Amino acid sequence: MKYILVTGGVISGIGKGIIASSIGTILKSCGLRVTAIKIDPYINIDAGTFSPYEHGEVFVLNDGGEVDLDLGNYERFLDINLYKDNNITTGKIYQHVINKERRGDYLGKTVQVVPHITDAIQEWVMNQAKVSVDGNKEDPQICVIELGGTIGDIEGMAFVEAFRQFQFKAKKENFYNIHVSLVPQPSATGEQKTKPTQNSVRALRGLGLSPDLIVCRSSTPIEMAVKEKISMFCHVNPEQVICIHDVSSIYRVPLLLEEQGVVKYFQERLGLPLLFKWKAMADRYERLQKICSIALVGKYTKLRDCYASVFKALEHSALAINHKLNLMYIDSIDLEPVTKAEDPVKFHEAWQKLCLADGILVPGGFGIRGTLGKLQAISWARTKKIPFLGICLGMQLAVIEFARNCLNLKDANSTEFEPNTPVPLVIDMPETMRLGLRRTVFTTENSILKKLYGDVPYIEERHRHRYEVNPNLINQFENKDLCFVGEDVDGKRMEIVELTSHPYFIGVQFHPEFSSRPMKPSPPYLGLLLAATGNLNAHLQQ
Amino acid sequence: MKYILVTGGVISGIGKGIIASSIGTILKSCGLRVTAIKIDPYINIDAGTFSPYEHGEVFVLNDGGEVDLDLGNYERFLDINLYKDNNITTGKIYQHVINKERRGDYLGKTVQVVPHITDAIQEWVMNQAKVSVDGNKEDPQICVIELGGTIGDIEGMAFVEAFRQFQFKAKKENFYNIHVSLVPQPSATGEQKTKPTQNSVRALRGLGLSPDLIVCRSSTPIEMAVKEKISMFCHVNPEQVICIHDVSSIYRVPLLLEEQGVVKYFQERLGLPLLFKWKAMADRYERLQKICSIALVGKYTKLRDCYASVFKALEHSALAINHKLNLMYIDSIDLEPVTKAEDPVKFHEAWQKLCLADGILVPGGFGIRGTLGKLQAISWARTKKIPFLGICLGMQLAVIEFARNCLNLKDANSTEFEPNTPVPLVIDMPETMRLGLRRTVFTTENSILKKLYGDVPYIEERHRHRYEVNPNLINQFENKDLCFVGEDVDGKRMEIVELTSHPYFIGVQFHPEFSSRPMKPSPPYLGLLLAATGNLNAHLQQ
Amino acid sequence: MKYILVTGGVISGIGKGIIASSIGTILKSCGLRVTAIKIDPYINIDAGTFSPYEHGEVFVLNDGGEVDLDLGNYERFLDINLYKDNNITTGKIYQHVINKERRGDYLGKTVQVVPHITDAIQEWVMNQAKVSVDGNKEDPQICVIELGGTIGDIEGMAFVEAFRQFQFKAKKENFYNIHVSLVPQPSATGEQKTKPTQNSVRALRGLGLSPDLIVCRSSTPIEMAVKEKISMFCHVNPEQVICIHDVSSIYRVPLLLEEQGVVKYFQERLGLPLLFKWKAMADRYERLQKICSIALVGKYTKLRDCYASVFKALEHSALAINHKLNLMYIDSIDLEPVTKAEDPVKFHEAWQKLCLADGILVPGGFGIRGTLGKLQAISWARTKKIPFLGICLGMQLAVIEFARNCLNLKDANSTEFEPNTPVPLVIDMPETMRLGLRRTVFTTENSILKKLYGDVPYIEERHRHRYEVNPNLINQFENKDLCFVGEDVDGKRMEIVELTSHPYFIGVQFHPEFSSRPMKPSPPYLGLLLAATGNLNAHLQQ
Ligand SMILES: CCOc1cncc(-c2ccc(C(=O)NC3(c4csc(NS(=O)(=O)C5CC5)n4)CC3)nc2)n1
Ligand SMILES: CCOc1cncc(-c2ccc(C(=O)NC3(c4csc(NS(=O)(=O)C5CC5)n4)CC3)nc2)n1
Ligand SMILES: CCOc1cncc(-c2ccc(C(=O)NC3(c4csc(NS(=O)(=O)C5CC5)n4)CC3)nc2)n1
Ligand SMILES: O=c1ccn([C@@H]2O[C@H](COP(=O)(O)OP(=O)(O)OP(=O)(O)O)[C@@H](O)[C@H]2O)c(=O)[nH]1
Ligand SMILES: O=c1ccn([C@@H]2O[C@H](COP(=O)(O)OP(=O)(O)OP(=O)(O)O)[C@@H](O)[C@H]2O)c(=O)[nH]1
Ligand SMILES: O=c1ccn([C@@H]2O[C@H](COP(=O)(O)OP(=O)(O)OP(=O)(O)O)[C@@H](O)[C@H]2O)c(=O)[nH]1
Ligand SMILES: NC(=O)CC[C@H](N)C(=O)O
Ligand SMILES: NC(=O)CC[C@H](N)C(=O)O
Ligand SMILES: NC(=O)CC[C@H](N)C(=O)O
Ligand SMILES: [Mg+2]
Ligand SMILES: [Mg+2]
Ligand SMILES: [Mg+2]
Repeated sequence: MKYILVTGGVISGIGKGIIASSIGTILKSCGLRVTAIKIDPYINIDAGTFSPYEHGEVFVLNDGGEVDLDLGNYERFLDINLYKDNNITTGKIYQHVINKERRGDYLGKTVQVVPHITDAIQEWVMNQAKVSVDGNKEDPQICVIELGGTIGDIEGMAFVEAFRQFQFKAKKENFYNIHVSLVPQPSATGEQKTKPTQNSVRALRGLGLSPDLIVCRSSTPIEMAVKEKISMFCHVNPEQVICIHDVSSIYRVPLLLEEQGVVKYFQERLGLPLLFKWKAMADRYERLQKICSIALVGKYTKLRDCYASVFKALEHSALAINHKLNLMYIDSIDLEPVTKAEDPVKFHEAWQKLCLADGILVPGGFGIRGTLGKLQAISWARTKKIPFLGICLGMQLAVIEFARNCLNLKDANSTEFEPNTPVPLVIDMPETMRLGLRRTVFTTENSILKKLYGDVPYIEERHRHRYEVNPNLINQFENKDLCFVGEDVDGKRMEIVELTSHPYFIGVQFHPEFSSRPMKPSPPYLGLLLAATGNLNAHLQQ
Repeated sequence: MKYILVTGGVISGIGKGIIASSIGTILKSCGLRVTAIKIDPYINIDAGTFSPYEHGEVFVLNDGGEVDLDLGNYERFLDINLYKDNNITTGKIYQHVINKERRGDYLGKTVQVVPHITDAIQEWVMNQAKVSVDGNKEDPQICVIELGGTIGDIEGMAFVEAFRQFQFKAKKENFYNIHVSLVPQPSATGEQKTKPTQNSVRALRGLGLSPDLIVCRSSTPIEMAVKEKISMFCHVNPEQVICIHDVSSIYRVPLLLEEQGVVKYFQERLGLPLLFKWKAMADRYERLQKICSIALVGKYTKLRDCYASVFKALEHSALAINHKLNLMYIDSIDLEPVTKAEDPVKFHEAWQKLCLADGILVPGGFGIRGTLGKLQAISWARTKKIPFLGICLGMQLAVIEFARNCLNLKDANSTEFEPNTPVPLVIDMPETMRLGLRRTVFTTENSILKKLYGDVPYIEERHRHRYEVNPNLINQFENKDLCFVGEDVDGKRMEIVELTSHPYFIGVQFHPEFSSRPMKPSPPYLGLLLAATGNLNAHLQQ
Repeated sequence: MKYILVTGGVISGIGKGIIASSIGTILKSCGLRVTAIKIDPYINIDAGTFSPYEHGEVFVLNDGGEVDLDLGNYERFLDINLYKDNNITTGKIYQHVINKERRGDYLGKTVQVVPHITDAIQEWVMNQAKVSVDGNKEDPQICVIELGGTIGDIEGMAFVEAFRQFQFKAKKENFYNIHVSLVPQPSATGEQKTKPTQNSVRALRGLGLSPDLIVCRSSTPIEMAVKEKISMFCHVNPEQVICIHDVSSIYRVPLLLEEQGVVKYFQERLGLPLLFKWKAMADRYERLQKICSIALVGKYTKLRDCYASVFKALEHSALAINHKLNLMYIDSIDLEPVTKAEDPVKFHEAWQKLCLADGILVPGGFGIRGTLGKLQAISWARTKKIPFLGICLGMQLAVIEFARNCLNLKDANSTEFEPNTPVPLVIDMPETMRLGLRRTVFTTENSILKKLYGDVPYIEERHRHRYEVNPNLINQFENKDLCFVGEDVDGKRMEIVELTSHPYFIGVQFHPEFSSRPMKPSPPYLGLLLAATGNLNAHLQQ
């Protein structure tokens, strides 16, 4: 087996997960079966513990693993599906070792970081790297291990020590360390500052890992004198220092790695006998003259990364219909009349963006904060016939709203926002949380999503929800415009709903965005982009 | 006595010397006598060893100390004149300790970093901090010590260890540590990254210095959540975290420190019973509608810091005449006909900037590289009557050119560029280098500079030159337009020259820029700005 | 070329220089030309700056290099003669780099530890390792580099960083790191503590050097469980962990390294196609039934290392005559009547040891402290006919005393102790210090030392003295018992003196001990041991 460790210097946020994902897509293009492991050095067992504002979107796996958005980047760049244990954390490792200790598996010896935690990491990495994430029932050739955090993070040091040891088991033909670092430039008239990279590589070398590649992230291109200054002081050959400057689309980041000779490096070092899909997407993306203006009416909108998979699913869809996405990230609280009193300019800016909406997206979330502003946008979409996609909470809200405004059940709500709702239309219905892959069966042949999904009898999509439509109160909707077109395989759960009288007003109980890929846009997001540009009728006739 | 140590985190280039200088100007405005010490952890004994491209302009002191540009920042923000030993270096400290060892001053004991190097640093700091740089024959109250480099620089660690000890001699009412750090933001839609500051303060605390203040440098203002994230993880109170964002003029950086409560901090902690000069310069600077376009025809143009004092002297002058400076930094190599062949677009851009020149500045330098381009600009200035200031080399070239073009001595040059010049007009004339403060006597009452300097019989200016006008060959100029208006007190050295037939064409052998202050622009730079805007005649009548 | 770096862990004093010297003698026995370099990370330029109490005896080289006693260990274990620059120090390296900087040799670039100091170290090591110390005019095969101090010493870190780099120039077939560490055991009923060795190797690995061998120094043998505990936690194979316990003679330390497979390691790794001299000395040493009791009347007796070469020269001599040395180190201050008042028990113990003296040794030193006690012992030796060897100061005192007691010149002394001595018999006579190898010519054919030295016309011996016999005042001795048998080649300096009436009472102005080797005892020390056992007359007839 082969291992590429991707370590972070100075700051984590410089697209190290895009480097790791692009490294994987280069190896994929070279014909290798590639798997990926994320290490998050936090003590948290899973990302299901987090607010979206902490690390971005909580990405959901088929097995119901709630993981970091970098696992989503692996699944978007590589045609893989990951499992829970492809996310390593310090919490998972320490609990495993504690559980072993409490069983006496360590034979009455003093359990300590080296060896036992560092053994557990190597054990985990070896065993999980053999797992078929590629869908093909064959062990992969190469594992791209992203070591999250920075090489200054004290929690990460056990993993760096584990990899120092691992580098001597999996030899230098097997184990590669790529170090991703920031080269800041405070002003364009001063030197590009290599000192953070020098200091960061000195730290990494102090932990006993040698950079095979140093990836210098910068805004502008790195000057050749600055490249040589990195080479000398990091003690690495000029071929091993690569410049990843900012580029016009994500699709060029694999190409820039290719241009910088990373493909050559790995082809030489691994002995591998190109990225035309990436070049095709890239060159097409710059030439898109048309725009589709989508309103994302989100509550987590304060950091755009909170809806990363959602945005990427829209951009897959936008690219597939040859339009640029104008994603009007609206903070949903701004649409509420509370903000008309408190900040009237933000209110009228938000409502102006909602007027400019060719389509409206209401993504999922938990709680009532900003959730009346979601209802304001769904009401606007419903009445003014604007193309609508409601995800999870956005389905629940649409069902509640149709009950209020079209069935006159003004007392309808969720047993989330008001536990003692008079007609509890949305209710808590655990399985625990309905979490990971579930089969939704189509129960209406004339549904829009069925046809977008290829006229299939069922779909299997990723869920992350506790609340459901109350199955008695479906009787209110029975012969009215809002039709529950999709149900669970157990029947007693309504998983897709459509307005029969509207060109595109979809509620889905699942999260389609997690299943979206660059050349396979998730059909509910595709339908939104299609409807917003009038192409839906043409597409469905085609 | 009081001591403020200013330490650098992440990267040095974030204006830490402007923080140190602004800290001093705050204390100056509070009525304190302030001195300054620069520590440069390099093994170089002086900045006279450097190319300008290495650290910026080699600033020259009255005693002939060739020092870092930060000593120039101290002299510009504080009305002080510094001495050689206000620049500490590792070279100076280690040589001192070696010299002591070789005399047996360490009594046959094993000389080592702690104590002996760290004692030498504390010895030096205590003794030099008592020196009257303020011109007043009274020991200053406070010493601002800028620790150059970064807190990751291994050479700096002896000084941090020395200051750890010093903090226990000079107690916490005396000794303050300000830590200047970078908070980068890779994109405006991602978090402002405090992790470099966290890691940097953890390193500083590991070296046994506690931040009294953490100065967060950033482009944009720091968000309050980011400020609290710094406060928690750096283990410092919110009042001690200050945001220094980018601002519209240098004159606002003291004011922003004042606004962030740094003046309050030091007034409270030092027990001091405001920055109106700074506010006056700042608010006036933004309101300047007029522009003066100056061509800086400088061989070291590749980094603007190579002419920092020169640019600052022009900006002092520009502000004093209520004009904005359009400083057209021209690489003189681009004006040479070599570049007409090799890069014709750069040539015609450079010559277009030279056409747009309201005044022409030829700053000093060493070597023949770019000298023909300086001569091209001096020729242009001489013939087309464009206001000219030649500094040192620019005087030597003007004298050589007038000999070539006006006296027909086409064989004239320096014994620098051609040692065996047929008529050696500019010759090596050591005292070594004519270095630091020397008295130039005016020997022509009708000279422009005499009147700009206040109609004085002599001036004392800072020199840095080995070459002189050959005193025999002055006979060629004797009765012609180019008059040697200023000479040394020894007579045998020509130190200022003027074209009598030109509105402003000045050669000075000294560097006037080192003596320039914000409310006292150096008169040769003032005369250039005045001549370039026609105001010179009005000023000299006034 | 090949390089063995010998690095110190926990504490320096565990015989790391004996490991380095024994490593060299193993390679010597394998037929290699071996040179040695000592690095002392102190800022001191030479050991001539030190008191003997600081680091032990200041060993003197042929060129007049005053160096550490470890250079003496190299010269005793290897048949080499070293030069000044085989002692590297931080002082020497930093001064060299400063001198280069001041000449502009670093081309105006910022001089700093990495690269420039670490380059200077590698430069020095490469160039000095090519030097023929072996007397044969051929470059040696292997350089044993002892890195002095500990791997915790901050001054040493530049050398460890230099060797990290050097390990990548001189590859792993060329460059070996041996780490010498202490494994303490607080009581025999508790575990042998490997944690200092674990922590020390973790530090060394953090500096980027991997132990090829870990030498565990201990009192008792290392237990196999403790050896495995070192192996696991230091991350090294059991063959690379060696136990060097305490052994009955120095001659067994090469043999114990051989037994532990260090000879096998280097024979395998270097590809070399045994230590019988060492075994012969060792096995003979344990079987010596006879004892020779020598009084060493030395002012520096407080640390025995202050007379290391002297003690080793006596032990070479003792072994050569098949006697054990009872070296009665007497602090000469105890023989003085001052101590009869202040500490009468020490006085009578010292005088009892002087009564038990089969021979008396008065080693060299500087200053009047303990000189009266040396004179007391010389008086005792002179009158009671006890075999005497006076080295340098011991010659000067013997000449002064014979003048006082036998010529009645009671006013005689040195212009060291009393500058204004009435008859200045011992005077300052610089060449500075008469330092290193000088030719002493024999000028009396019937002298004892001439015959001990093989009946040679002259000898060349190592000197370290400023004072001489005043050549006029030789007229007092002219026809009396004290004959100046040896003079310098310049004649005007008396370098050996003998009492013609005494069986062995020798003053030598040089230090014979520095020239002494295990199978070539220095003849003045041999003559002392021979005279003290009556064998001198037999030897001189033989
Ligand atoms: C080392 C990184 O350095 C640099 C340097 N320069 C630029 C970027 C860069 C980073 C992120 C983005 C981005 O997020 N763009 C979007 C998108 C569409 S599809 C997708 N990702 S994806 O589906 O996982 C799979 C197909 C790729 N992202 C539109 C939203 N665009 C540019 N990154
Ligand atoms: C912690 C620093 O943070 C920030 C934040 N925002 C902005 C700046 C900033 C830094 C440098 C400059 C600058 O160099 N400006 C010029 C000038 C004129 S006078 C002088 N300096 S001076 O004479 O020493 C004495 C009077 C002050 N400089 C025009 C050339 N302008 C802005 N610095
Ligand atoms: C890694 C070291 O571990 C251990 C373990 N166990 C024991 C010792 C040990 C260390 C020093 C001594 C010592 O100094 N002994 C003496 C002597 C005679 S000759 C000479 N040295 S020598 O001439 O340089 C060359 C011929 C060798 N020394 C009598 C004075 N004896 C034993 N060292
Ligand atoms: O204020 C000062 C004083 C001294 N120095 C010293 O100058 C040398 C270079 O320090 P720099 O920070 O310029 O580092 P560099 O050129 O190696 O890396 P980048 O600029 O690309 O980030 C180091 O030895 C440092 O301590 C400064 O950087 N700044
Ligand atoms: O890729 C990953 C995985 C895990 N983590 C982990 O998340 C935690 C926060 O890591 P951050 O880099 O977000 O740090 P911070 O929020 O304290 O500081 P700034 O963003 O302002 O720079 C740390 O425990 C780290 O190891 C990541 O940062 N990124
Ligand atoms: O007082 C205590 C508590 C705990 N421990 C813990 O026990 C473990 C072993 O700590 P030891 O000091 O016994 O180390 P070791 O056995 O690896 O090495 P030596 O004894 O040969 O020197 C470590 O994890 C330490 O923190 C103690 O050593 N002592
Ligand atoms: N994923 C979501 O949008 C969650 C919706 C809702 N709070 C539930 O748990 O059903
Ligand atoms: N300061 C300068 O411009 C130097 C000018 C010239 N090279 C000299 O040495 O005189
Ligand atoms: N080496 C010695 O014993 C020194 C003796 C005496 N102090 C001198 O300087 O000559
Ligand atoms: Mg730099
Ligand atoms: Mg963060
Ligand atoms: Mg133990």
